[PDB]
Amino acid sequence: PEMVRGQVFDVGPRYTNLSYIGEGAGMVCSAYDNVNKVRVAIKKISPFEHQTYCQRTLREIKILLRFRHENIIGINDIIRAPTIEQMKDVYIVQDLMETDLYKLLKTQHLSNDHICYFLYQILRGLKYIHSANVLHRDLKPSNLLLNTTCDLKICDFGLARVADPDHDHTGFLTEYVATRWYRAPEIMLNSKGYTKSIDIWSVGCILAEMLSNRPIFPGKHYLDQLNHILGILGSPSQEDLNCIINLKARNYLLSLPHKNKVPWNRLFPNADSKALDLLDKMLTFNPHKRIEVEQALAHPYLEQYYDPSDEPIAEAPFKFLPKEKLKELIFEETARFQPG
Repeated sequence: PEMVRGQVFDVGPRYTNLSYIGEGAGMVCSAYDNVNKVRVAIKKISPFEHQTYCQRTLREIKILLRFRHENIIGINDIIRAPTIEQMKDVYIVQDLMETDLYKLLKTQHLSNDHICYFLYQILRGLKYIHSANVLHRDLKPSNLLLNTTCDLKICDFGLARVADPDHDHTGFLTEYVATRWYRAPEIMLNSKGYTKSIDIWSVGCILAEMLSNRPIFPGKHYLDQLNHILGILGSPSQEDLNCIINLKARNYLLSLPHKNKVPWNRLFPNADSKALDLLDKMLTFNPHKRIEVEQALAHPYLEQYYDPSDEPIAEAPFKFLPKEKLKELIFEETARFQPG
């Protein structure tokens, strides 16, 4: 059994020369693949004690194995014990990606051509995810992986769900799991984050962050996230308020001092005007009025890239429980990788 930091990282004999990386979810390391002759990334997952983490591990593995797209991280291999009883960890092998958009934005100015290109690839991947009736629900720069030629792949489907717009309504101040700064305004008001518009918001936030290297709405707590949003978009219109039937959420918005829109061209003076037109459409307060992924692809900003015949959709969309049974399902889901 190979060791890294005095812990089992048991992956051989296909994957040799381990270098440590981090502590993502369990721990992460790189390694040399001996069948394909490329180095790879390997995540150790240990979820069998908790039914919640079984559900998340199973959801991510099921989704990633269903999906096949250039702009979504694939699972190359899964390593685990030959029996349920001996299975204590799972190792997920993926393409080694030299960096991510979070890291890149910490030290690199992005040219307008890079921003355009990254945005295109994000939306191309998202078109596919949405076409499978899946919501990612945690899009943010650290979940966008990049290699040295700037190919981009969406990762981390741990919070992803099958779309469920008929059951999206909730009361005011409902607790939310996904990363605060990329949460759409409606999450804090009346939304469980079960519609596609939740992801387009996050993409809008990422576009803004790409332009300035700084998060656009860095809220310090749950309702501060909404005050950051309204300080730029301005107070919602009566029409957009009329769409919020929940009284607590409506009265909260009514209680706030009036705030006027900050023009995008003042926040981002060096930005391409077409980039700002698209940004405005993704960062729209009203989720029903917010641009759809396909409309965003078709926007003049992306005209150099847009090619719907080369923007594939999912062949097999996702149409629609104790940890003991989920361990069996994870074991089952990962069976295809066993020597055979």
